Amino acid sequence: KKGVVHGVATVAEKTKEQVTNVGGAVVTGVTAVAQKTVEGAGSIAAATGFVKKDQ
Amino acid sequence: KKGVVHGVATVAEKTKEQVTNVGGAVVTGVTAVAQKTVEGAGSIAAATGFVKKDQ
Amino acid sequence: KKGVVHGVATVAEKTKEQVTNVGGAVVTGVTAVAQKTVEGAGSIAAATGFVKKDQ
Amino acid sequence: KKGVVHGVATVAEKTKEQVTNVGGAVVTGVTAVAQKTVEGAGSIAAATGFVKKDQ
Amino acid sequence: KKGVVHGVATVAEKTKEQVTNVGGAVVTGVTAVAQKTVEGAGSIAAATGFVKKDQ
Amino acid sequence: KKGVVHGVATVAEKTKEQVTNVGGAVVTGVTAVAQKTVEGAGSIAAATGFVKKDQ
Amino acid sequence: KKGVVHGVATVAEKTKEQVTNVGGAVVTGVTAVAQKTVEGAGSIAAATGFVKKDQ
Amino acid sequence: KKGVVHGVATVAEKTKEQVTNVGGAVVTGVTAVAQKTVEGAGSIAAATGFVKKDQ
Amino acid sequence: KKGVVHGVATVAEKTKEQVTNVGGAVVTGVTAVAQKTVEGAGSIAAATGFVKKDQ
Amino acid sequence: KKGVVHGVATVAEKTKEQVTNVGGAVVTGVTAVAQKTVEGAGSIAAATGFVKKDQ
Ligand SMILES: CNc1ccc(C#C/C=C/c2nc3ccc(O)cc3s2)cn1
Ligand SMILES: CNc1ccc(C#C/C=C/c2nc3ccc(O)cc3s2)cn1
Ligand SMILES: CNc1ccc(C#C/C=C/c2nc3ccc(O)cc3s2)cn1
Ligand SMILES: CNc1ccc(C#C/C=C/c2nc3ccc(O)cc3s2)cn1
Ligand SMILES: CNc1ccc(C#C/C=C/c2nc3ccc(O)cc3s2)cn1
Ligand SMILES: CNc1ccc(C#C/C=C/c2nc3ccc(O)cc3s2)cn1
Ligand SMILES: CNc1ccc(C#C/C=C/c2nc3ccc(O)cc3s2)cn1
Ligand SMILES: CNc1ccc(C#C/C=C/c2nc3ccc(O)cc3s2)cn1
Ligand SMILES: CNc1ccc(C#C/C=C/c2nc3ccc(O)cc3s2)cn1
Ligand SMILES: CNc1ccc(C#C/C=C/c2nc3ccc(O)cc3s2)cn1
Ligand SMILES: CNc1ccc(C#C/C=C/c2nc3ccc(O)cc3s2)cn1
Ligand SMILES: CNc1ccc(C#C/C=C/c2nc3ccc(O)cc3s2)cn1
Ligand SMILES: CNc1ccc(C#C/C=C/c2nc3ccc(O)cc3s2)cn1
Ligand SMILES: CNc1ccc(C#C/C=C/c2nc3ccc(O)cc3s2)cn1
Ligand SMILES: CNc1ccc(C#C/C=C/c2nc3ccc(O)cc3s2)cn1
Ligand SMILES: CNc1ccc(C#C/C=C/c2nc3ccc(O)cc3s2)cn1
Ligand SMILES: CNc1ccc(C#C/C=C/c2nc3ccc(O)cc3s2)cn1
Ligand SMILES: CNc1ccc(C#C/C=C/c2nc3ccc(O)cc3s2)cn1
Ligand SMILES: CNc1ccc(C#C/C=C/c2nc3ccc(O)cc3s2)cn1
Ligand SMILES: CNc1ccc(C#C/C=C/c2nc3ccc(O)cc3s2)cn1
Repeated sequence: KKGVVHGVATVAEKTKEQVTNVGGAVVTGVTAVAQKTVEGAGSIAAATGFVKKDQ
Repeated sequence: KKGVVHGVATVAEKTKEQVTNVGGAVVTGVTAVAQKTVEGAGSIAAATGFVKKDQ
Repeated sequence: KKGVVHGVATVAEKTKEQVTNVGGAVVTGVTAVAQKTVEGAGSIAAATGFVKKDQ
Repeated sequence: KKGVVHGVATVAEKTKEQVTNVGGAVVTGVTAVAQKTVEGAGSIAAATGFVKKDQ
Repeated sequence: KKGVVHGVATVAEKTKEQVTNVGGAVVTGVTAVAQKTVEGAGSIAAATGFVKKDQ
Repeated sequence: KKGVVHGVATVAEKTKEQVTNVGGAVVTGVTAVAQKTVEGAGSIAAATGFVKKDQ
Repeated sequence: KKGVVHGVATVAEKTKEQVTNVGGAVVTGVTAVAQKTVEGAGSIAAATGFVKKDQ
Repeated sequence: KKGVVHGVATVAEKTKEQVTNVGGAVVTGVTAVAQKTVEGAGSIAAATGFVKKDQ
Repeated sequence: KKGVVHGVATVAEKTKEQVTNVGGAVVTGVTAVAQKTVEGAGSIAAATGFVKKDQ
Repeated sequence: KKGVVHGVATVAEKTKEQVTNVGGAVVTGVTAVAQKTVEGAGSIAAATGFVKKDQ
């Protein structure tokens, strides 16, 4: 076989899960957050996949 | 087989799940948030997939 | 087989779920948010798939 | 088989769900939000798929 | 076989999970956060995959 | 002060919410159920406050 | 002060929430159920407060 | 002060929450269930407060 | 002070939370269940407070 | 002071939390369950407070 990509690719066979991202956010997984009190200014309480590039 | 992509591709066979994103947000997964009190200015309480690029 | 894409494609066979996004938001998954009090100015309380690019 | 796309495509066979988006928003999934009080100026309380590009 | 990529690629066969990211965040895994009180200004309470590049 | 009750009482001051029940059902709280398919014979799908005393 | 009860009482001061139950069910709290498919005969899918005393 | 109870009482001062139960079920707390597929005959999927006394 | 109870009592002062139960179930706490697939006959998947006295 | 109980009592002062139980189940605490697949016949997957007295 032959393949040429510029990116971003994701090429496969017999594949149970696939995610391609440029951005941005993708949530595909099981996630449970239980929480009782959030205070403070300002605290990232429960972050799973996170990116902060403030300018 | 032969394939040429510019991106972003996601090419496969026999594949249970697929996500392609440029952006942007995609939520495809099970997610449960239970929460009782959020305060503060300003706190990211429960973030799963998150991207902040303020300018 | 043969395939040429410019992107963004999502090409497959025998595939249970598919999402293609450029944007933008796509919500296809099970999601439960239970919440009791949100305060503060301004706090992202419960974000699942999120993108903030304010200029 | 043969396929040439400019994007955004989503090509498949035997496929239970499909979403193609350029925009924009698509909501196809089960979603339950229960909520008791939202305050503050201005806090994104419960966001599932979200994109904010204010200029 | 032959392959030439510019990156970022992810090329495979017989592959159970795949993630390609440029960004950005991708959450595909099981995650449980249980939490009782978050205070302080400002403390990253529970971060799993995290990136902070404030300027 | 003095108080004598036989029950069921609920005596208070400065009190935001009150429920007294003998029975019977009382629903006073925020509740959101989103649901896509219920089958089976016979399965309690989503029960919040529930009591079954069949004889 | 003086108090004599037979039960069930609930006596208080300065009290934000109160529930008295003999029965029976009382739902006063925030509750979110999101659900996609329930099958089987017969499975209690999502039960929060539950009591089964079949005879 | 003086108090004589037969039960079940709940006597207090300056008290934020109160529950008295004989039964029966009382749900006063924040609860989020997100769920994607329930099968089997018969499986208690997600039970929070639960009592089964079948005879 | 003086107190005589038969039970079940719960007597206090300056008390943030109170639960009295004979039964029966009481759910007053924050709870998040996220779940993707339940099978089998019959498996208690996610039980928090649970009592099974089948005869 | 003087106190005589038959049980079950719970007598206190200046007390943040109280639970009295005869039964039965009481859930007052923060709890997060995230789960991806449950199989088998029949396996207690995730049990927090649990009692099984089948006869
Ligand atoms: C009797 N039970 C009680 C009594 C008090 C409390 C409480 C509280 C939180 C207080 C906070 N103050 C600030 C001030 C500045 C800031 O940036 C963040 C915070 S959070 C809970 N239970
Ligand atoms: C002022 N600040 C900024 C911020 C971001 C940028 C940018 C950019 C370009 C992003 C691209 N992504 C892809 C993905 C796939 C593909 O095939 C081609 C491209 S080009 C410029 N200035
Ligand atoms: C008797 N039970 C009670 C009594 C009080 C409370 C409470 C509270 C929260 C107070 C806050 N103050 C500020 C001030 C500034 C700011 O930026 C954020 C916050 S949050 C809960 N239960
Ligand atoms: C002022 N700030 C900004 C911010 C963003 C940008 C930008 C951009 C371009 C994004 C593109 N995405 C794709 C995706 C697929 C494809 O085949 C071609 C392209 S080109 C410029 N200035
Ligand atoms: C007796 N039970 C009670 C009594 C009081 C309360 C409460 C409260 C919240 C107070 C807040 N103050 C500010 C001030 C500034 C700001 O930016 C945000 C906030 S939130 C709850 N239960
Ligand atoms: C709706 N408008 C707004 C306004 C502001 C925001 C925000 C934010 C996040 C601020 C953070 N600061 C710190 C400092 C130190 C550290 O280690 C981690 C962090 S995260 C979101 N939306
Ligand atoms: C109209 N219908 C269709 C049908 C098929 C297609 C397609 C395609 C792309 C196939 C590729 N295969 C490989 C293999 C290896 C590699 O490194 C890169 C690539 S890209 C589009 N439209
Ligand atoms: C002032 N700020 C901004 C912000 C965004 C932009 C932009 C843009 C272009 C987006 C494109 N998306 C696609 C997707 C598929 C495709 O085949 C071609 C294209 S071109 C410019 N200025
Ligand atoms: C001032 N700000 C902005 C904001 C957005 C834009 C833009 C744009 C173009 C979007 C396109 N989408 C598609 C999708 C499919 C396709 O085949 C061709 C195209 S071109 C410009 N200025
Ligand atoms: C009687 N039970 C109680 C009594 C008090 C409390 C409490 C508390 C938290 C206080 C905080 N103060 C600050 C001040 C500045 C800051 O940046 C962060 C924080 S968090 C809990 N239980
Ligand atoms: C055949 N099966 C059953 C089932 C239930 C019963 C029963 C009963 C009695 C329940 C009572 N509750 C209260 C509550 C308060 C009070 O002051 C007095 C009473 S007496 C009998 N047979
Ligand atoms: C109508 N209003 C009221 C007012 C008060 C009451 C009451 C009461 C019970 C108080 C007790 N104190 C103690 C102290 C020590 C000990 O070992 C056992 C006990 S029992 C009922 N109804
Ligand atoms: C055949 N099976 C069953 C099942 C249940 C029963 C029973 C019973 C009695 C329950 C009572 N609860 C209270 C609560 C408060 C109070 O002051 C007095 C009473 S008496 C009998 N047979
Ligand atoms: C192509 N996508 C598909 C195809 C099939 C299905 C499905 C299904 C469920 C089948 C069941 N059979 C039984 C039999 C007996 C019983 O007691 C309970 C059940 S539930 C979902 N998506
Ligand atoms: C609507 N009707 C019905 C009918 C049946 C049921 C039931 C049930 C539970 C059965 C269990 N068996 C086992 C065996 C072994 C073990 O370790 C744990 C458990 S839990 C509920 N509702
Ligand atoms: C056939 N099986 C069963 C099952 C249960 C029973 C029973 C019973 C009695 C329960 C009581 N609870 C309270 C609570 C408070 C109080 O002050 C007095 C009482 S008496 C009998 N037979
Ligand atoms: C192609 N995607 C697919 C294909 C098939 C399925 C499925 C399924 C479930 C099958 C079950 N069979 C039984 C039989 C007896 C019983 O008591 C319970 C169950 S549950 C999901 N996705
Ligand atoms: C056939 N199987 C069974 C099963 C259970 C029983 C039983 C019983 C009695 C339970 C009681 N609880 C309390 C709690 C407080 C109090 O002040 C008095 C009592 S008496 C009998 N037979
Ligand atoms: C291609 N993707 C697929 C294919 C198949 C499946 C599946 C499945 C579950 C099968 C079960 N069979 C039984 C039989 C008896 C019983 O008591 C419980 C169960 S659960 C998921 N994804
Ligand atoms: C291609 N991806 C796949 C393929 C297959 C599966 C699977 C599975 C589970 C099979 C089970 N069989 C039994 C039989 C009896 C019993 O009591 C419990 C169970 S659970 C997941 N992913």
